[PDB]
This record gives sequence, structure tokens and C-alpha cells, in this order.
Amino acid sequence: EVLEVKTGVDSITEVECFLTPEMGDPDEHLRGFSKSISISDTFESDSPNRDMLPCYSVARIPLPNLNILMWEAVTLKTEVIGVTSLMNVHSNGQATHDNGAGKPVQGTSFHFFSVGGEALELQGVLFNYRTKYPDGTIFPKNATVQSQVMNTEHKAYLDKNKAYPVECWVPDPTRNENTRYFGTLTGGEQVPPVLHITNTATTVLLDEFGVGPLCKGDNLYLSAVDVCGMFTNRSGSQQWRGLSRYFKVQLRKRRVKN
Amino acid sequence: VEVLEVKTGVDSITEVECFLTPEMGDPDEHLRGFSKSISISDTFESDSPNRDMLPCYSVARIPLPNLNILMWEAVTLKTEVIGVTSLMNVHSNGQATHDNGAGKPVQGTSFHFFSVGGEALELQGVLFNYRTKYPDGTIFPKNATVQSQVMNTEHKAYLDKNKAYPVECWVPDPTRNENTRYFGTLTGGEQVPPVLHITNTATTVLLDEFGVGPLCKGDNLYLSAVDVCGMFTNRSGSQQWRGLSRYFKVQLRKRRVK
Amino acid sequence: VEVLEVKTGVDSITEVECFLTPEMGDPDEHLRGFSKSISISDTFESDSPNRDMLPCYSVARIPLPNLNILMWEAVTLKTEVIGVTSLMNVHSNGQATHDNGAGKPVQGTSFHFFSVGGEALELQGVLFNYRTKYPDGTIFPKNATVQSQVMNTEHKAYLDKNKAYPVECWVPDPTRNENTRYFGTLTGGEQVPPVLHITNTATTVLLDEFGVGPLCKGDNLYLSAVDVCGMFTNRSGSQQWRGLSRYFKVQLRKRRVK
Amino acid sequence: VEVLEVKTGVDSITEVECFLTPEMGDPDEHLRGFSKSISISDTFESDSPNRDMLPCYSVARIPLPNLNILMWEAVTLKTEVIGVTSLMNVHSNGQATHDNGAGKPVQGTSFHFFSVGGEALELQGVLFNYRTKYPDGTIFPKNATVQSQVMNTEHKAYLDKNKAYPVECWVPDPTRNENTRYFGTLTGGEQVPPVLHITNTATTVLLDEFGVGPLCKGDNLYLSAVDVCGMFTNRSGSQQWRGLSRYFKVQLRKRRVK
Amino acid sequence: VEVLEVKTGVDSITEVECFLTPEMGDPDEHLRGFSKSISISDTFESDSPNRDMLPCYSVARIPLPNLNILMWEAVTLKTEVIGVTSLMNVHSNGQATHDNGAGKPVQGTSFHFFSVGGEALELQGVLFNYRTKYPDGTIFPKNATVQSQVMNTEHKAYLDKNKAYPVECWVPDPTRNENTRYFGTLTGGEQVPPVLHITNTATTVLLDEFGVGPLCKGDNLYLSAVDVCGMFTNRSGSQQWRGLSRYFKVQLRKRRVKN
Repeated sequence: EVLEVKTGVDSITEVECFLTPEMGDPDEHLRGFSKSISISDTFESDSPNRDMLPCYSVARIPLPNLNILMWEAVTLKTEVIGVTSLMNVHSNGQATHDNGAGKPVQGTSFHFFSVGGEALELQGVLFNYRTKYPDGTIFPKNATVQSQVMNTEHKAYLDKNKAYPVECWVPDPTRNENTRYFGTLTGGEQVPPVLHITNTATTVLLDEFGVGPLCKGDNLYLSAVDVCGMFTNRSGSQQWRGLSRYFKVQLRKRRVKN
Repeated sequence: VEVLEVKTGVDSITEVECFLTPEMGDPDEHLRGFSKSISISDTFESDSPNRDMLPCYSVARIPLPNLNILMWEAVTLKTEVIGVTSLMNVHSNGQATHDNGAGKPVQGTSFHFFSVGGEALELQGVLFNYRTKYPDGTIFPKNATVQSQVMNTEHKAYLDKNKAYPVECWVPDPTRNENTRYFGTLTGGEQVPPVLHITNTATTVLLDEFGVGPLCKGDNLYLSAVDVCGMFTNRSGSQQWRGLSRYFKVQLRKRRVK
Repeated sequence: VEVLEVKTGVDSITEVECFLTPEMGDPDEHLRGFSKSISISDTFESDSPNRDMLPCYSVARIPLPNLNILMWEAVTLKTEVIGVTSLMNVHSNGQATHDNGAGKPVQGTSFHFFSVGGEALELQGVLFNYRTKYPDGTIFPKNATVQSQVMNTEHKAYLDKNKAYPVECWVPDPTRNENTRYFGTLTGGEQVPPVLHITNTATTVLLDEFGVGPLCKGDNLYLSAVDVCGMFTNRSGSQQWRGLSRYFKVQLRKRRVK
Repeated sequence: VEVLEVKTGVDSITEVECFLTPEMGDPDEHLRGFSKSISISDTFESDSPNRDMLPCYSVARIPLPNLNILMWEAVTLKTEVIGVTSLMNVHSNGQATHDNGAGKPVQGTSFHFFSVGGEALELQGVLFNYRTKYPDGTIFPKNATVQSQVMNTEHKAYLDKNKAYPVECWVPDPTRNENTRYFGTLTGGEQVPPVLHITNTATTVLLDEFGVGPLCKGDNLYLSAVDVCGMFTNRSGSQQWRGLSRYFKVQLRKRRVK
Repeated sequence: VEVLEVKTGVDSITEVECFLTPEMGDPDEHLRGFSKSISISDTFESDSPNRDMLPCYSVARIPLPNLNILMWEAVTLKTEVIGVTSLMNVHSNGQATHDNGAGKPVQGTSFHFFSVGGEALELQGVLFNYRTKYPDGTIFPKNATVQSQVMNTEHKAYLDKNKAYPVECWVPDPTRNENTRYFGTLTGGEQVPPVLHITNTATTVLLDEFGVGPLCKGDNLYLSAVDVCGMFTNRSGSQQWRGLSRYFKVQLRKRRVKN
């Protein structure tokens, strides 16, 4: 049972941070990029290396210690950080045509963020159930052909960074009562990125009963994916490029019973 | 039916939560969620698609708590496509974008559709080509004539069976469906990019202009869906439909009627 | 006419429900809903399209219950393109997207148009090329001059016959049509993808800024439509227009006038 | 200077209704609505476009009923491009999409613009290339310098003559035009599809934030437009601009001023 | 500062009107508004763009009528890109769309950005490739590391000099800029079509959720912009950035503040 909101100067706080992307980082110079994408000969032989698989980013942020009172997340400001970096079309890129500039980052993107009072809850779904996922990732276990559409065995929490591959996992809509999530997959082999920034846009996190995420143990959970597309180098090889995401969350003290 | 007052009290409401898996053709035991590779007839007259090359409408009849005159009234819907991120597998037997590039993602013609009603969805048959010979095990427009390519009012059916009603033959009958709410988008084009949004913050109200939602005949709720996301292109250039499951959560309340 | 009060009571309203079939040219007995393959003239002066290569406006005059004064007033419209899923037939004599690929779907230039009025839709002629020779059996701008390529006020007509008024020759006349509500979108481009939405939950209100809808002269309602969805490309590369039927449901009420 | 009350009574309102034809260059007696085929200079220094290759702004000065202090205040606008369906002529000396295909439609760069004011539209010159030699018979930015490629405040003009002001070197001057309302969209790209909407149900309000419309000096209303729809490609591959006429309906009321 | 009442009366309001020119690199005396043709490095480690190949942020600091505590408060903005129609010049040393066709227009990657603030726009550095050698005459993220490719909080700056801060290195810092309102859109893709709207009827309100707009420290208003419209392709296939100027009209009112 959720009771009244506490008022007074002491009763509000603000969390501000950036989540870095976890795209695979194939060497010591390539933070923010995946390994070049290679293609299996068959579905049966699909076995991507770890450094080729973008993962969900997650941060657990401690809040001022309370105590029952709980911090309630009320509003969010968020945007992708470094959108202009994608204007570097002069660095080992495959040219658009002879003498032209380098191709920009483009193609499949996934832009996702969530705010919750506990870890984001995940459901596994596989493009191909016979994919061998690599050591160091957490992926759907006991995959069957049903895993290609819905196998309810594949439940997890986003409770580790650099671990849950984006392609295996989505927010579980049957759970996440204490999280608000938002995402868009834009597919297509060379779809153009469209990235907006502004410090004037706010998302309200309150449900239809006027209640936002309530932070269990005085911890706020922030999650993101910002796969912007693929970068094409001069050989034609392509690799995922991600960007960091900014979060500002405003919270207020809420009394609750039981 | 004269519709009267809504019942109140803790026990006056119930909730249905459910996922509908796609029915894309499933051409072998490893390919749930996909169709058979598409092949093209040399003439309109010789068009004879095999069953496993034809996506069909998904449907579920959900029994509700027994009432009797009270009827369960569907008031709100939350819904979304499950597994959107699986379309980021561009390393599994796909045709490369170009020399050394990543695999092409699922793209091209999509149909995204869902409906909620208190009885089976009512269908009207329309055929691209009236001479198409539909296969055994499908339910299709019978006694087709050349008028069936635009409108033949003989072709009426109920979506009353799973893996049966091919998507390309049937649409919701706008002359009926008074006790169902339906929503769908066909986005065509040989390589249109998929755009799939997920969030747990969106709700659709199913009440009509008079404040009445679908009323469940025999305490049965009917959910229907199609989510053809596009086509996957394998290394040989062959293309097959790929579909994804759909989540439904519906809130219902008891309503007295005559 | 001075428009006075709306009549009330159970008898004061009526409903019109119907479908208008497309008139795309119907080049043979198997190709209802298609045009003849498009041929290209060598010069502007030699452009002489055959009748079966020219989509035309559809129109229906629906008689209403006899009233006499009182007039039937059109208040709301539900409308929908019927058979949108038929465009997923990419296996019937289409040109392949690439070697071993599925057939290309209908795509390219579309015109989607509908109007509701109390009299025939008023048309203004505008010609792409004033030297086009239009075929016997069609009604087209007469005495064309070079000014007909931009605006020649001699070209006035009424949409008063089916299978007759070519889409490419005529538009709604914005200088007239006070007693009609019309809505249209031309989406050009050689392969723009169709985007077709269906739902039974959308209504368009036909009342003007003074709260008055179309008033039906002689107790006749006029419905008009074009739904050229794009072009179908067959195995040879030849292209032909494909159209679909449009559903209409109009609510009308009795209105006194003087 | 000082705006006082609006007049009322049956006599206090008037309406202006007209169309502006496009001025695309009209390269011969058969090609009203089209420009000359577009050629490309070898260098910026040699850019010397023909008069008939340059589309121009259209303008109409419309005398209003004599008033005298009272002034006509323009309050609402309805506007529409006339002849949108003419772009469905893909059978008249067009370059085929591919072998045996239909002709390509008009597509590529478009500029759609309209304004309503109580005096001539005020213009600011901006040049793509300051060394362009603009031809005899056009009115263009004089004493051009390299700064004219970004902003040269010397280039001020009034849109006070037809077939004179090339579209490509003039825009509405945002530093002036207090007594005009203007609206325009440049949609660029080598083959972007045209999207043209028509309806007689849409009104634009011309009142500013103080509820004051353009005030017609000397009882003249000024209407201006450009509707370059894209380029038409003939069989040789050569391209020329295609424009259409624009309809205006403006409602005005008498306003007292001191 | 406590924000108190707005002052009223005929002299309590003022207006600022100006245009910011684009700073795209200006590679010779005839190419104001354009960058140098884009060249591509062989490897990430050899990326070394010349200054005239790098578009930069534009900024203007405008002095306001001297006050005095009262501060000018920015309330509304009208803005638009100036010269949108110039992009219809497809007849001047462009690569043809196809044989005998017209010249390709400006297209591909665009960044359209503007901000209004009562102090310099605050910037955060992010690099596509941390080994890029940025040229003399530009102000760029210093002591770059591989972390700079995603987030290195050392890269803080103020947009306080024109023709200096390269667009590709810098973005508005969302952790600061309390006294600025900023808006931008990056539209990527190798040949995305520009869509540019002009009108004198659109206004943006600069007030925050508490009804307070940017407060002008020292009676100065800061305006910033980028309008990289895309790339022009010349007959050889070489591509270069093309930018346009941006108009700003800002309405301000006098606001009393404490301490």
C-alpha cells in the first residue's frame, strides 16, 4: 500500500549519470565499437564471439539512506551523448563512391532505456535457437526451437554489465511492474540514424495511479542500449557503434505500509 | 442486448495476460517463426503456394471466470511485440549487404495486427489473384471469381482456428465486428525498414463512443494477432517471412445486460 | 439556404454502409483491379493511352429515405481500404527482388482519395501533357491548350459516372465543392512503399466550422474514391497499377432548411 | 500603428479566392509548367543558367473593396496545390524505371511555399554559388560577394513582379515581413518522393499572438507561392522541373486603426 | 539566486534579432559556407583532418541594455535557416544523378542545432576515434584516451570562440546548461534528403517548468548554432559539407532576483 508523499526541502533528491555502451570492445583502441561482424555458413554453425555482441548496460545507483519511506522516481530527462561524433566520415571509412566521403554509421539501431526500483526483468527470444552464445555472456539456457518465438523458461534479471546480449533479451512485459521501459528497434540494412537532443524534454514516470517506481533498498536501477548502427571500414567490414546515455531522475520520499 | 450498469467491488474485475505465437509456416523442426523460402509462379494461373510458405492469423480463445445476466467487458489493452532485438542477429547465414559486410537484417513487407473481442474476429476474403490455388489444411475463399480480386461478398469467415487462415486472403470485415476492436498496419515495399516500439507505459482503451467495450459471449475473450516483421534473406538470396509473438494484457469488468 | 434545427428522435437518423470497388482499367477477364501494363510514348505529342491503362475515379450515388423542408445531413464517416493483406502475395508472377528472392510487392506511386457530399464531386481538369490523346469511352478535358498543364478554367466537370473520369486528368475543384468534404494523398516516387492502416475505431467528423455537414440534394448521398495502391511488377518487368476497394459508413441526421 | 476594434455586421467581411500559376521557365510553347532541361556547368565560375531553366516565385496583388481609418485584416487561409493527380502520367516520354517498366514519376527536390500579406513579400538573397551569372530578364542579388553564399545583408528585395525572382537565390527575409505570414518546405534529395495532400477541410489562422492578421495597405492583398513538385525525367535521362498551380481562399474582416 | 517578480511597463521588454553565419571550414576565397573536400584516412591511427575540413559551432554574444538586482530573462525564440532555396542549385559543378541527369543536391548527414542562454553553452567532448589528430586552430578534447570514444568527463569546455570548436568533437553537456535551452537533431545516412521548414509563425517558449527563462549574466545573451545541411558532391565525386546561416529573434523581459 502506497500512502502520502513527504514534503519539505529534505524530501526530494536527484540522480544524474551517464551509462556507457557495451558494444564488445574488440581491442584496446575500440571502446564503443563491436568486432567486425562475420556470418556463419548455416544456422547450425552460428557461434558469435563475445566481442561481436553488444550487451545491455545497467547501473545501480545508491540513494540517500532512508529509515517505511521509499524513494519514488517521478521524472526523467535522457539523451544520447556524442551524437555529433557520427559526423567523422574521414577515418578509415568505405567511400560512398569514388572520391567521396566515408559512409557514416547507419543500418540497424536499438535505442532503449529504463528506470526502475529494482533490476529490469528480461525475457529471452532467439533469432536462431541453435546459436552458440560465447563464454562471458548470459544467454537463454536449454534453448529449443520454441525459443525462436516464446519459451517462458528464459527469464532473467539485468543485474550485470557487459553480459546480457542485446539480441537474446527483451524487457519481459509480463513483469516489470516497478520499472518504466521504452525502446525502439529500427532495422534495415542502411537506415539513417535520427538522434534528437534537448534539455527541455521530460518523461513522467508515474503510472495511471500517480505512482512512480519505488526504490527497493534505496537503489535506483538505470538501463540502456544505444546501438546507433554499423560503421563500415575501407575493406567493407562492418561493426556496431554505440553511444553513452545520460539520465537525470528526480525522486521524492513516499510513505508505504506492510 | 440492452447494456446496463457496471458492477463494482474487488471481485468485479479480472485480467487476462497472454502471449500469441506467430504462425509463419514452420517449414522444418528448426524453423519455428519462419516461413518456407518464397518461390514465384511463372503465371497467375499456376500460383499454388505450399502451406508452409503462408503466414496465417494467430488466435486464442481465453475462457473467463464463469458468470451465470452479467458479461465480462473488455476495457483496456496493453500489447507489444516480443523479441524485437532478435532482429539484430545479422551473423547467422544471411546474405551480406556487400563484400565483407554484415548480414542483411529482416526487412521488406510487414503486417502488424491485433484485435480484442468478445467473439471470433469476422473476416472478409480478398485475393491478390483469384486463381491462386490455396493448399490443403488452410481455410481460404471458396468459389473465387475475378470479382474476388476487389470485393466478393460471398467470402465471409470467422477467425476460429489457429494455423489455418492465411494472412494474404483475409482481412477484418468492416461491415461486421461490432463486438471487436481491431488495429492493423500493412507497410509494403521490397526492403522497407522495420520500426518496432516497446514500452510498458502505453494502454489502448477498448470502449466505444458510448462507453462500452467488447462483451464476452459465453465468458470467452478472443485475441487475434499477425506480426510479420519482414523477410530474412539467406546466403543464397532466398527469402522467408519472419514473425514474432505478441503480448496482450486485457482488463475486464462485469457489466449487467439484457 | 438558411440552415435551421436538427431533428431528434429515433427516426431522425439513418446510416449508409457500402463499398466502392476500384476501376483500374481491367484489361482482361482475369485482371479486375489491375490496369493494363504501362507503355511509354516516345514523345509528348504521341502520348495516346488506351482506356484499360487508365485508372478512373469511383463514384456511387446512394438514394436516401425520401423526406419531402428537411434534408439529410452527413455527420460522420468511417472508411477503410479493403484487402490490404492481399499485397503480401509476393509469389504470383512477380519480378524477383534479386536472384532467388521473393517477388517485389506493389509499390511506387499511390493515390488514396475519398469524399462524401450532398451532390456530385466537382472536378477541375489539369493535364500532365496537354497533347495526350485520351481514349474513347473516357470523359476528359476538352479543347486542351498548353495552359491546361497548369490551370485552364474551362475544364470543369461533375463526377457523375463510373469507369469514366481518369484519375490523371482530374482533381477535386477547390473553387467549388462547398457541399462535399474531400480528402486525398498522392504519394509519388518510383518505388515508395505503401503504408495502409486499418481499424474500426476511427471516425471522421464531416461538420464544417459552423457545425454543418453535407446536405443531400434530392435525398442522394455521393461517395467517391480512388485507391491506387501502387504498381505490380510482373516477371517481365512490365508494371501495372493495382487498386483496392474502399469501405464507407456514413451517419446522417435530418436537418430543417429554408 | 495602433490597432483598435474589429467591425461587425453582414458588411464587415469579404473573401478573396484565386489561383497562382507556377512559373517554372516555360522553355517552349508546349511546356508551360515545366523548366528547360537542367544542364550542369563545368565549374562554379562557369555557372550561367538560362532564364527558362530557373523557376521563379509567383505573386498576385489583389485589390480589395475600397475602405476610406479602416483596413482589411486577413484572418484565415485555405490553400491547395491544384492537379496533384497529373503526376500519375507515367506513360508520356518518361525514362523507364527498369527494362519494360513504367515511366519514372516526378520526384527529387521540391519547394512548396505560400504566403499571405498586406504588402509585398520581403526577400533576402542567398546564393549557393556567388559566381553564378543570373540571366537577363531575372531580378537577382547584385554586387554578389563570397559572403553572399551565407548572408549578405545588401541583398534585399520585394516580390513585386512575376516571372522575375528566381526561387534559388531568394528566400523570405525573416528580419522583416511583420505584415506577412509565410510558410515553406524545401525537401531535398536526388529522388525524394513527393507527398501531396489535398482536402477542403483544413484552415490556417493568420492572426498573430495578439490576434492581429496582416493589414492590407492601400486595400491590396498579396499572395505568393512556389510549388516546384520535383523533376520530370524524359527518356534520354535529362531532367526538368515540374510545378503546379496553388489555390488560395482568404477571409478578411474590417479592422479600425489609428 | 531567488527569482522574484517580472518588471512591467513600456521599458520592461526588449528584443534581440540577428543571424549566425555557418563555419564549415571555408577552404578558399570562393567557398564560404563549404568545407574542404572530405579525405579519408587509411587507418584510425592516421586520421588527421585539416582545419578547413571541419565544421565548427557558431556562437554570438549579444550585449543587452545595461541594467542596475534586475536581469534580462529570455522568454521566446523565433528561429530559422536562411537560404533554404539555394539548395535548388543543381546546375553548378555537381555529379549527375545518372547519365544526362541533373546535379545531385546537398544530401547526407546533417546537424541542425541551436541554443539560447544567459551564459556560454557548456560542452562535453566525445570522439568517434580517440587517435584522430585534430588540427592547430581548433579547440578539441585534450589528453584523449580510448574512454573518450564513449565518455571521458575530463572533456569539458565552453563554446566561447567562433570557428574553433569542431562539431564532431563536441556536444552540449547535459550535466550542466541549467541557464541555457538547447535543441538539436543529427540526421545520419549517406544520402538522407534534407527537410527544411521556414515560417515566421512559429515560436519556442524558453521558460522552464517553473516559468523561468535563461537569465542573462552581465547583460549578455548567448546564441549558438550549427546548420550542416549535408554534403555537396562535385563532378569528380568529391564531397564537402555545406552549411547555412540561422536567424534568431529573442524576446526578453526584466526579472528581479535576490543575491
